[PDB]
Amino acid sequence: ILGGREAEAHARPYMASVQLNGAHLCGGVLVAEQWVLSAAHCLGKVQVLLGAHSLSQPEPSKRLYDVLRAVPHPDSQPDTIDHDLLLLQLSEKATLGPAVRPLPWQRVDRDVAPGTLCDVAGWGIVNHAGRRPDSLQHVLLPVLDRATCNRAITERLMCAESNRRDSCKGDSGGPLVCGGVLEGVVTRVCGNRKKPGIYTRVASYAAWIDSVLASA
Ligand SMILES: NCc1cccc(Nc2n[nH]c3ncnc(Nc4cccc(O)c4)c23)c1
Repeated sequence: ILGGREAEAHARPYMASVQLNGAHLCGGVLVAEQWVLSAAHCLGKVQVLLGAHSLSQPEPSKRLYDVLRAVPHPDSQPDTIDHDLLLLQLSEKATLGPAVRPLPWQRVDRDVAPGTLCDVAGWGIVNHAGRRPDSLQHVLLPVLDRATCNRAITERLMCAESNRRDSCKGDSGGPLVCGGVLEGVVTRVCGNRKKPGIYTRVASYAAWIDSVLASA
């Protein structure tokens, strides 16, 4: 996250670090006891760290989970920006507590009103030099209407302003949360107002997400 602040420890209990060979790779969001939503482009040994604030310091809620299954969206492809969702099934149901709690997601397929303030969090890089934070960062960003944002922004995507405050490398797959509801997933440039952050609209994929979770 560029232009943000250290988050209050465990105030976003849905927040997940998707890890590759023991290191933070991507953000993710806990959406059921056994399921984490992230970005297909993120995907070697894949695990998910729940209940974390700091990557390095002991916390009673920190737990690392193995991934039984990785389910990219059928239409996802390495070339395109479209359909960039990934569902990760954990090795077991996560232990829920004050610091680990699924986030409900939007299933009514309608845009977030432009100008709405949404919260984006992650352990992605905090400056253009690639400095990686130890602790979770966040920032509030206003939604940008699709017309202004537009060529490439389809009805399955949405934009948020990137004027100094922005998501960046390592924040991919993390949640865009508007009024306590998951609305987007972070999917490029950072901190440049001319290139808004692009986010996948979870409501466009409601049927696919239900269908995968319903295979329990
Ligand atoms: N702001 C939208 C957004 C969302 C998610 C990820 C991203 N960026 C990136 N995703 N992957 C990346 N691999 C390498 N570099 C990247 N950006 C970068 C790195 C150093 C300096 C700088 O100004 C920008 C990114 C950007």
